[PDB]
Amino acid sequence: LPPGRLATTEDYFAQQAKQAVTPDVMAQLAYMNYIDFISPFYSRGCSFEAWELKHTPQRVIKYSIAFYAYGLASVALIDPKLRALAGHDLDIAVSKMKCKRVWGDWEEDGFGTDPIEKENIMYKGHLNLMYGLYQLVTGSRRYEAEHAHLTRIIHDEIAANPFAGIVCEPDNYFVQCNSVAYLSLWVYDRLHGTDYRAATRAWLDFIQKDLIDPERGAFYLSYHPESGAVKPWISAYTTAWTLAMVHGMDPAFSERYYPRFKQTFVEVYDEGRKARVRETAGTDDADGGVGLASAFTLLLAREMGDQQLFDQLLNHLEPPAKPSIVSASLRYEHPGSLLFDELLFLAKVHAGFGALLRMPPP
Amino acid sequence: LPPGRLATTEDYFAQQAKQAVTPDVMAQLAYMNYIDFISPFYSRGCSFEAWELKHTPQRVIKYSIAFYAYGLASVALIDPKLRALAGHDLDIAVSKMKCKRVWGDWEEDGFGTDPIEKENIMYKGHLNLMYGLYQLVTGSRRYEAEHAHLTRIIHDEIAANPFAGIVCEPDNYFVQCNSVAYLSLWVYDRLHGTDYRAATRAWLDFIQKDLIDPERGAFYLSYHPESGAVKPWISAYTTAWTLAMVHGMDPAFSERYYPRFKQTFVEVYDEGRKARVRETAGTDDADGGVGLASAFTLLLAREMGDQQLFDQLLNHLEPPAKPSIVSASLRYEHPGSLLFDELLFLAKVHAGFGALLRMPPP
Amino acid sequence: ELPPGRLATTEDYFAQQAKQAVTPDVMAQLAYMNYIDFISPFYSRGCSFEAWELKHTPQRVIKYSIAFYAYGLASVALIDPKLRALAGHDLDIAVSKMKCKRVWGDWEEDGFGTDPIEKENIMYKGHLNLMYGLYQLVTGSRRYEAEHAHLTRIIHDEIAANPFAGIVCEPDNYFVQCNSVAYLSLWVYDRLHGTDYRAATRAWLDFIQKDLIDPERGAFYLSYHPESGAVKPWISAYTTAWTLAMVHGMDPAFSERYYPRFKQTFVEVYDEGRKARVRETAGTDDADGGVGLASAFTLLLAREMGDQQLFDQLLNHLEPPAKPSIVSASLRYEHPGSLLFDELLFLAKVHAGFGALLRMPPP
Amino acid sequence: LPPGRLATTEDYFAQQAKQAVTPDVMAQLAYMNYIDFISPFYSRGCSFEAWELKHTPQRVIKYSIAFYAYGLASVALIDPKLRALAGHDLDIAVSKMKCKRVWGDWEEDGFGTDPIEKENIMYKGHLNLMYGLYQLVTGSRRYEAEHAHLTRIIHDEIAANPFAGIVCEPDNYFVQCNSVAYLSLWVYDRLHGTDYRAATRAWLDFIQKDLIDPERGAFYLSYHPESGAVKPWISAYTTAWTLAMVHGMDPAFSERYYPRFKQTFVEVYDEGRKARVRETAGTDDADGGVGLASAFTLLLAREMGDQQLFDQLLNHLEPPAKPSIVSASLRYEHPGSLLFDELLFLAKVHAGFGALLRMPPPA
Amino acid sequence: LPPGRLATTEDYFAQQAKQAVTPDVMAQLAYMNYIDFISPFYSRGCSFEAWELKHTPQRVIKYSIAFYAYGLASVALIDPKLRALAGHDLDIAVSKMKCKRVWGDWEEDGFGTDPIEKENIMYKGHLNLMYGLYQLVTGSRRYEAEHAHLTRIIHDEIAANPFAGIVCEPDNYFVQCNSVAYLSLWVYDRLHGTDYRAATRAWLDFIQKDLIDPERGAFYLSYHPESGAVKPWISAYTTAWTLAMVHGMDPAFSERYYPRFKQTFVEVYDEGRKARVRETAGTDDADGGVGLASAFTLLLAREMGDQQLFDQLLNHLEPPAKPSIVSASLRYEHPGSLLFDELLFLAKVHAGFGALLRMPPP
Ligand SMILES: [Cl-]
Ligand SMILES: [Cl-]
Ligand SMILES: [Cl-]
Ligand SMILES: [Cl-]
Ligand SMILES: [Cl-]
Ligand SMILES: [Cl-]
Ligand SMILES: [K+]
Ligand SMILES: [K+]
Ligand SMILES: [K+]
Ligand SMILES: [K+]
Repeated sequence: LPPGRLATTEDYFAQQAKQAVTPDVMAQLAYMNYIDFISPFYSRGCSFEAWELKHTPQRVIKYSIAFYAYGLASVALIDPKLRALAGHDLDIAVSKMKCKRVWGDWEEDGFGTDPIEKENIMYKGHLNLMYGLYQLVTGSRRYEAEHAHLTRIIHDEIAANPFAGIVCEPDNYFVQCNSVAYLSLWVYDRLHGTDYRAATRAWLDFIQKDLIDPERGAFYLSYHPESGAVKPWISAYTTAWTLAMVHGMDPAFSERYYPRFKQTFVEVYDEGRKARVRETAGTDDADGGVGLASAFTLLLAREMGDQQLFDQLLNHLEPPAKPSIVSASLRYEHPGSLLFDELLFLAKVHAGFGALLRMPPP
Repeated sequence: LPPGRLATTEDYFAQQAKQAVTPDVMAQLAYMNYIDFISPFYSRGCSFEAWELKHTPQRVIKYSIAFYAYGLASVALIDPKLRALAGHDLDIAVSKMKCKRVWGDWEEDGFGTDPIEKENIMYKGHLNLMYGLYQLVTGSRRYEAEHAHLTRIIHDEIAANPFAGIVCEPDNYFVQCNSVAYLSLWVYDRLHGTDYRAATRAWLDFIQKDLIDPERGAFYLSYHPESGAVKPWISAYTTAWTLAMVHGMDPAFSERYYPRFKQTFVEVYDEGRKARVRETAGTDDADGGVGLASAFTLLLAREMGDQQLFDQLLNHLEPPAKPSIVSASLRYEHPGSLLFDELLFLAKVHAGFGALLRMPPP
Repeated sequence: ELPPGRLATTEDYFAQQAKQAVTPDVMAQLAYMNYIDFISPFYSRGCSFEAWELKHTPQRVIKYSIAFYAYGLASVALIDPKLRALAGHDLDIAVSKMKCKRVWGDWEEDGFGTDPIEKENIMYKGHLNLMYGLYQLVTGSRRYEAEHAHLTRIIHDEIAANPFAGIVCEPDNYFVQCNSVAYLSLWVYDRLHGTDYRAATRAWLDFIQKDLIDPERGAFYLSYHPESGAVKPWISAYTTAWTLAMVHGMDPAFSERYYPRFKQTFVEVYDEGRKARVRETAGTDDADGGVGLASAFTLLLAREMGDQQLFDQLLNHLEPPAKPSIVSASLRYEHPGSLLFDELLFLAKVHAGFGALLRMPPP
Repeated sequence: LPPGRLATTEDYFAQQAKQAVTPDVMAQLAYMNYIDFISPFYSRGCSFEAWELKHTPQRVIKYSIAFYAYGLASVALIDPKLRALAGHDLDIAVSKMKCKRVWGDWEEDGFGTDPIEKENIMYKGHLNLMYGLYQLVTGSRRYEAEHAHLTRIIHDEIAANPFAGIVCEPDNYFVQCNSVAYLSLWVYDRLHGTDYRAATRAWLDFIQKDLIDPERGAFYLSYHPESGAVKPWISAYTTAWTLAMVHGMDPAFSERYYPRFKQTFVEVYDEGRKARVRETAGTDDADGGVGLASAFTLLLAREMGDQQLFDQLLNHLEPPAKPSIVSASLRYEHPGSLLFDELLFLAKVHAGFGALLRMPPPA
Repeated sequence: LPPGRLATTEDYFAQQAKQAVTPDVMAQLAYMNYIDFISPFYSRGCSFEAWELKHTPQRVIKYSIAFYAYGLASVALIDPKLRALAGHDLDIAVSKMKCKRVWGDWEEDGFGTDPIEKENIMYKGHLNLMYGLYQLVTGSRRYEAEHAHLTRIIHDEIAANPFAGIVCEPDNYFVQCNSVAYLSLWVYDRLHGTDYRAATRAWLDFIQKDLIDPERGAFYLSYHPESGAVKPWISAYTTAWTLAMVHGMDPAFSERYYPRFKQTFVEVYDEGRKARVRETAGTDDADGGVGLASAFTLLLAREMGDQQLFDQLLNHLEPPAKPSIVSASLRYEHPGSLLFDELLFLAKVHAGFGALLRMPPP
């Protein structure tokens, strides 16, 4: 047990086998659920005090809710005794996800008054996946009508575009946001025996043709269909996220690029005990850009079963954040980045997006 | 004596026998009533400067008023010469309780424009108990029509639910919020010879199934009837509050669990002189969560006639709060928690909820 | 002899009316009130309150601040005939500002209604009514005559229709000091018009001497609450000082009776007789608790009762720590000790007695 | 050349004879005109960044613009090569003067939504005078209709009032504000051959009646028609401003009171090297009240051709304000008062209000 | 390589031959493009977080956007592999340029609700050049309709005025703002084969006879048609900007005045290694007024092929601003003026306004 760590990497990877979350993961669930009014998963309502206290920028809240929801789905898998709870939290996640505080930047930016009609795939992709994960966990048909509507919007929009996928802001295409949307199609198919996921092959072909540097195993920052532009910089956090979720749809894809990605962005240090991730090429700096390179790589390492890298990244990320457990509840005194406890939570419990996809009934 | 205590425990428990409140209680009543414009009970108006000066969060104001009200009800029982004053203050309590500042979080959260028509038992439970306590204290029929209306709302909603009781926010069930509502049914019955309280039996049975840990004498945090989830943490403040209220309706219920509760949560320290209460299991930390576990156990100790625990808790709670009496009015320089002077006032004077329920007329 | 931080002697203040001249520091207070464009409190009839913002007056207190200036001004007019025109001008501005929504708006914000004079709210409309009258008394102007008569009718009818003697402030809140202002306003109206609205005063003085006063301690209780019959069980010095002072203008024997009991209950002489402090309530040693105005209003009461020794003692307590200075012939205080500080010190230095204001010569 | 001074007094008084402004006056025109967006005369639009930067209070902006305008009118008279610039700036001045940022205090105070209809001579007096000076300087008829409209309003209001002149705020009469309005009438007559200025004799008679203290040669602060009150304090800045403008209409008037004014208010110090001005009587403090006594006396000294007092006042005002010229543009590090660079500019170029009236016609 | 410099002047002037931008220019494009939400060219929405982080005053945003855009047009000409990206960024520039946050000052100042209808050539001149440069780079007709509408407005307004050109604020005439407008006509003619540029000769004759001091090679500050007033100060930033753009339309004109301009305003110092520019005559102070003399003279030196002055100016401007490259992205610790990174960016890549006019079709 490394100094400033709460549990061993072995303990995290063993949770499914044990059918029990680690104590610190339980304490994170306590943070998420325990205290009236200010815990993030206290209420269905449009109250965002937990995110206010964390100083989460408005635009980041949707992702915060999304990654919490994904971690919750894995908890449901790990411990049957917490599955009812995880499902309750997922219900709340979907409710909050639909509040105007969360999706409102779309309207404020001038893009329209409806966040799902088109193009907000950074938002509606996550929402569609959450609809799905909720139903897999709980078997409830509470959101089935909305799930169907949103899934058709997504499929149709994919089908109509000359490129494979959907944009975020108009004329902005992000490979990582698309992989949420496609993953959500796989989940809808599992629930209903449909074949929306058929679109995935063209998408995987497309992103491999111009959006990736195959040699370095890294995706370019973004693509912009009307100009044809592919932004010249490769992005680690973008690649880590995308490979993690693609791994749940096409494992050979991610297994192909994963060791090249590591070669390109990952800096092991401190005699092998720790690792840092560079955000782009031509630099020595770790976690530039949005600062999420190391955290998303922590999730990718978990998805790929790479326990050594996971242990290395966590040894870098968690200790300076200064974790403590007070009254059986987890706090970080110095969160190192945006989405910090969210991504650390997700990575600690992540069962694989492939496993989430094929979740047992009840 | 101890140091920073204002009166002995024997003195607080003797108030009803002596038909006189202690001087620190009178000094608390002065804080509540004395200074123009800024004392809590200055006018029926929708002005909350007293609460602004205390930095009371908006969501907590409804509870502050309610617990002031319950304490004033006992004051009425203790000293006949103060019963008119207590009744006046209860009249102001009810009026302020109905101000949008107090219940407006229900509408801001997106739950509805009307705070009593469905759910929201956290608010309308207290309001209905207050309607009844005002009438018991004063004999006045000023709110009788509103009282009948809300009592029937609560009665109908109980009858209509598959689970025993009523939710607060949609799909959030709390045992302590329900105990207020049921107790309000008993008060209505006492005033009108009705039998709304018959529903209590089913409620007491229900909360003793999945909502309690019978051996530890501790309730779980909450229940969520849509998903069936019971949140896996036991909660001291929740249990102390619930047992205190239930003791006025089914004393054997509370008498049965009270010693186990103490075993579970209460830490005696300083060679028997003091006591502090853990909020949940699996920690050594006292007063986590909302931080009210000791303050509510103080009220419970009073309700159960446990003078030893009362004394121990007050020695923990009151001295670090640095009480002073300036111009015959009580102030605490460092309130240790939310609802601090409200809960200490209430505990000091509390005659027992059964006694309040059987209050003789004016 | 002039105490160490004082601006003028007590003898000088009590002599002003005799010499027909305000003291220099009273004149400098009037400069503060009138001199500097835009920010002086009596600069214009407009609904600007920058003077009060610069003083950090809380909103609910502005009406009282305006009212107590007005009462001081009425005495300046009685003291110095050359300043009577000025005094009347400031009273004109006081009435105008009194009617601005910034001043009475708390009534609507507390949910009590959109019209501040229609019913109740005697804490506001009592003062307004007295000010209407003092204005016409001082100036002879009939500018506010129509609304003066209208409000006097409101107050008269409200008193007639209430089971208890008087009128509430907030609904179900009855305050003896606020009522004293309203009744006095009826005396002023009668002085102006020869009428007999003041006839209700007898029943009121009988009422408040029942459950509202502790006759032995010469002190009023905090408040009365008619729907429950409650009388708050604390006696209040500022309440009593203010009430006795204004009642002395209508029934001087009432205040003669309770004044020495009041002093025994509340007043603490200290510093070898040189100073005095006023305790706000019973059962405490602490001075000026509660609203913090006990000493300030007793200062007014001492003036009204001609008690120069007590006046001198309180002013020695109140004025020096506040550090008065005169800059460019205008008075400032560096550390005002309480709300309404320069208002009440001004009023007490010029106060001619409410009875004498009633007998003010015509023009 | 004293330290902290930019040019000699001789240099300022010689500008007109030499047909050129001094270099510091040019540097001041640069501050006024040079920098995109933030210079005060950059744009005709309703932008007030320059005044925000100087922390000009909203109520004072109208006087700032106006005093700039009066100085620009003298620049036109001093230097024919700057007359086009001067006129362009005066165009902008009139245009900004009409923005709601500038006159809106009239509506906020609750005095009405139209700032020229009645009263408010503090605002529309300067506006009318500016309309006039703009047209004297440029010959442009851009504002003729508005100018004629306002001039009739002002004329009809004077004709209708019992007192000679027009109030500012309701029931507030100020002589200095009236002096601008009357001067604006002289300018209108000079442009149009009319005789609106005929009302000046009645006005000069009236202000000499109860508004002035003959011995001290000083006006009282203000007059209030309703109560008849005349505020009992004399004001230096009020007198300086008024005597300067009246000197343009009736020089014997200002000549009669000027030496009296100086004995009352002006303190020469530093062995005759400096002077400063007291704001009211019975104080030794200089520049109390609004703090403009010295700055306006500087203008008065110029108007009266009193080079010695001008030099003394400027030695008092300019050095501690730390003038520097950076990139050919004037800045003061520590302006000692409101309207500081406006009033120093105006005093440094002022050709006399009488000379402004007799301006040679436009091409 | 001088101390504090990122690249040699040789390197900047060689970019077009190498068909590659220097690494620091690429790091500037990263600042403009890389980080989600906060980079200035992230999306075409009406969000200006980038400029809020820079504390760009509102009135200055439009020139920021315009000078970025001109910079991007030269990137497109320099590096074919970056032309698609340059096109995408220009699309975003035009989009944000039309946002009310950018032109709104026109309405707030009381000048009207329509920012292009009449006057305001300071805004719509830049907009019109940007329309054309966008279409030159991309070939897209996305804005062609509004380009034609605005070009006609400018054309009709020039034809209707007694003086040659168009005012900014009513009655305010600026030679630099007019120069942008005339250049925009040349760009429109290149795209459509029209002859709008014919009005240029009358403009050049007029500004040369009336608004320039031929001896000093310097334009006066501004002209005011109604009063006939010409502000009596000459302005370096005004002149540097105007000669730079005129050089794209009439190279002989600017060549005539350029050596005189430098004589008047440019101070060489530090043994010929640095230079700084006085904003006006009769002073020794450099960069007074708007503080842009040196930065615009840097652009002008680039336009005129003057590598010596370019190097001297850049040695003055860049080192005290303390450039650094973090995570392959350029940041200045201490920008010495408004529009700082925009104008250094533009000067470093600027291929000449004449070269832009002759841009190959893609
Ligand atoms: Cl946390
Ligand atoms: Cl105690
Ligand atoms: Cl308290
Ligand atoms: Cl004061
Ligand atoms: Cl300045
Ligand atoms: Cl930068
Ligand atoms: K609760
Ligand atoms: K009161
Ligand atoms: K004035
Ligand atoms: K410009």
